[PDB]
Amino acid sequence: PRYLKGWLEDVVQLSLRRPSVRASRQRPIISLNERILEFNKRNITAIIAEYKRKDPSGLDVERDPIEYAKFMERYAVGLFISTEEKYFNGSYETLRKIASSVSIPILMYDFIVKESQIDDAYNLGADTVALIVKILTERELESLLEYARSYGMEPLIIINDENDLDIALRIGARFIGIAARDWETGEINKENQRKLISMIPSNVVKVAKEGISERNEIEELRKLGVNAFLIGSSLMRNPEKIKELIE
Ligand SMILES: *C[C@H](O)[C@@H](O)c1ccc2cc(OC)ccc2c1
Repeated sequence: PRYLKGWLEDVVQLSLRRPSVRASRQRPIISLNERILEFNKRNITAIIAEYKRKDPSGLDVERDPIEYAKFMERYAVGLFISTEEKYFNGSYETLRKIASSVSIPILMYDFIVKESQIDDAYNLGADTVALIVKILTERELESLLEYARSYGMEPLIIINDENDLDIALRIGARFIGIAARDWETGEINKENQRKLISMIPSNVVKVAKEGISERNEIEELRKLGVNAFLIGSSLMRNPEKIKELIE
């Protein structure tokens, strides 16, 4: 990984020590980026819901994961599941359980710095993974992209700033998430998010990551070329809000 500081340095260390999974998945990959493009063709709003119990903002929420996943299977284009333990209160066990219970694409959200974490995602039943430009070098990103693709997964490349964008465009990413929150402070900057979105070619599948609470924001972003919308913890509190967001 890169030279990091603070909580990012910490999670990367936790990721390096985490045991591998030695298990076999029980359904083939279902492509999230392709399902988004299908939704776009059909003029259906494509929302990725998050199952996320904690994050560094101080979020703390509990609920039945299967109840949530089964509800979201009826409305969301896919599910993001946080598996990082210390800051997100996630677990591989929860990923494994949810993946076995629903038939929509599942993105595993963690801090991937080693190939075995991609094996883990695959073996636990995830359909794809996020890769975070801020924790990886250019060379690592290219390596991990290629490795994920060898399993049939197209990772979501997450960017926060223009430096990350420049790298994302060099590495041959096909599916990019543009984050609203600054990694270090948590501050939301929508002017920055929109500028980065405007700089990505239209053939990349673009996901606006967080900063969204209203259908009108989705409509504005869709007009600017965003393909799908990754909503934050507001759905962990009020799942039925998703119905209002999809029209
Ligand atoms: C996708 C990512 O985990 C995002 O949900 C997120 C939530 C909260 C948060 C807080 C920060 O500082 C307080 C920094 C980043 C951050 C990201």
